[PDB]
Amino acid sequence: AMRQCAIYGKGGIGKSTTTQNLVAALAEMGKKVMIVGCDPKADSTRLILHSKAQNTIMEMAAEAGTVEDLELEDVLKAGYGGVKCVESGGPEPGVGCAGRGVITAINFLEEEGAYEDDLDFVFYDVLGDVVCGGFAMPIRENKAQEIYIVCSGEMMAMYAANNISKGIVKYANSGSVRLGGLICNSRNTDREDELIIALANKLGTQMIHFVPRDNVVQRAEIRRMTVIEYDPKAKQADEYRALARKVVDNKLLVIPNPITMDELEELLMEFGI
Amino acid sequence: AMRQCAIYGKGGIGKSTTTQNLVAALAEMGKKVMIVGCDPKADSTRLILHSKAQNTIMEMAAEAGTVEDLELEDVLKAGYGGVKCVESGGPEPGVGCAGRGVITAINFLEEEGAYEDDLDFVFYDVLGDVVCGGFAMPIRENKAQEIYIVCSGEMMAMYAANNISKGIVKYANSGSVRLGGLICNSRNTDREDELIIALANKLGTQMIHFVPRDNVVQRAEIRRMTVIEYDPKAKQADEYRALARKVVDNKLLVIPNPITMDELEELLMEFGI
Ligand SMILES: Nc1ncnc2c1ncn2[C@@H]1O[C@H](COP(=O)(O)OP(=O)(O)O)[C@@H](O)[C@H]1O
Ligand SMILES: Nc1ncnc2c1ncn2[C@@H]1O[C@H](COP(=O)(O)OP(=O)(O)O)[C@@H](O)[C@H]1O
Ligand SMILES: [Mg+2]
Ligand SMILES: [Mg+2]
Repeated sequence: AMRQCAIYGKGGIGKSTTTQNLVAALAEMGKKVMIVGCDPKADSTRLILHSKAQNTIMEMAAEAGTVEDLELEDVLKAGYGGVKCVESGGPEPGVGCAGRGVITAINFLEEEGAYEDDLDFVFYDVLGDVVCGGFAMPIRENKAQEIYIVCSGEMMAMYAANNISKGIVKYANSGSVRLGGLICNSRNTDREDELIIALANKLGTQMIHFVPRDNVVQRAEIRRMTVIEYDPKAKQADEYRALARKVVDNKLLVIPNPITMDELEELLMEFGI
Repeated sequence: AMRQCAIYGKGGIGKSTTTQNLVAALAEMGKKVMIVGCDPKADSTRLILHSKAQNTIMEMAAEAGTVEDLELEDVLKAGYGGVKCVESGGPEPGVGCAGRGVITAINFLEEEGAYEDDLDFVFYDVLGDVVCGGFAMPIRENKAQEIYIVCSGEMMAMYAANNISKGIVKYANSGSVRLGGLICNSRNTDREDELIIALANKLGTQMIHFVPRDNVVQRAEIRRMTVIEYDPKAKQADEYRALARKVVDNKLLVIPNPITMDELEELLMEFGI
């Protein structure tokens, strides 16, 4: 068995930093993990690979001829803790549909046998500002059974969480895609933990972890590393280890209850944000 | 003559607050303005209308039958300073293409004669996290000659500015869409103004204004108002008046020079952000 898991959220909220650090903690635990980057920014694997980024399936298929000319062993790259890494890529701005590379990438990985019996987790790191095209494919096509949404007390971040939840509800008649939790990536504001707990309760899920704001993240990323690898003794490393443990142990996977904009504003007003 | 102008930027960066306050300052000056909301969040006109939001063209067309059953005089709504307001709307998450309502809305406004000779400015408030579908239409179809990008010292915000600039370059062989400036919406960090000035220079444009972070914005928006209307004596009101004056006077409209990710990282490292 392998758990297929997707991290969604608005741009800049912390998806890639949280995913790579969570996955490094899982690898440190002994888990076998693959990360699939599903964001056109295409830097979702750089901290595992010690790299600038990673060349994308779209780019390598263009140089090889067709995606069928690619070999899986040439595409997947392994970094810290044996974590396997791939990036979808996407068309240039103003060309096509920004999510089209996600569809190509996931289908290629499935056909070529990337989902080996020994994997324990797959994490898709998915752009969440719009829920359409290839960005909706992990939900629409039943690729990620467990959705975790990174958010913060920011109204735009909560709105994105609600919109992703609406997408999960829309496709709940087939497949098994469920909301697994909210991850609060702190903005260092008062009552932010209480706010995200309250939002999670309204949606029917949980806050699985509150990740503090900590400059050690910037120091590790300047060096192209997760905090887990950069400073295994850091307080923040223990935070990502706590998140990883709770993901491993989580059994709450729900069809969420999306809320109104009125309810979002009321949450913001209540907790004096 | 009327100047057609579009405000782009990543989600949550300040597009709608900046646009509505800029436009209120223009109206206070004596200009006739229309705002066209091109973001599925659909709250781009609420501060002009004193409202929760505004019902969208997509919603009103569905209740009327077809978009052709709608009358322009039923759709456009006027608020503070006579500013005219409309919202595109868009499909629900997981359905279709998130930008499809923008195409319907702009075509409807053009066919029904909304671009009256007496207008001085039209501002489109456009989602900028992806540059595709209806979100690319103002650029691809030559609807907004002057693009202003709201950004901040945040790396994701600068990346979005670069991606929008790539979209402008892609379509520069026809039409007349140009980059008019960057607007820095402050995160209250050191050297942020210098950073955005440097980014603008690399792209070939300018920082047209540095908007400070100021809690009066939240106090005005709780009351469904621009700062211009809520407290005309506020320091922040004068900031939006300065931005409006510089937009009126701006003559620099360029085909930008998009930069590499290496150059973005170097900018961030230089200014110690
Ligand atoms: N807990 C944290 N503490 C400090 N900085 C953080 C934290 N989480 C994210 N960041 C920083 O925030 C920025 C955006 O994070 P990233 O994971 O790239 O966002 P996304 O993938 O959602 O666009 C990065 O510079 C990252 O280093
Ligand atoms: N200069 C500012 N000072 C204080 N708060 C601001 C400022 N600009 C924007 N905000 C707040 O930031 C949040 C997001 O702004 P908004 O214009 O809705 O972003 P967007 O339209 O780009 O998604 C809102 O709560 C808004 O009140
Ligand atoms: Mg990312
Ligand atoms: Mg907005």
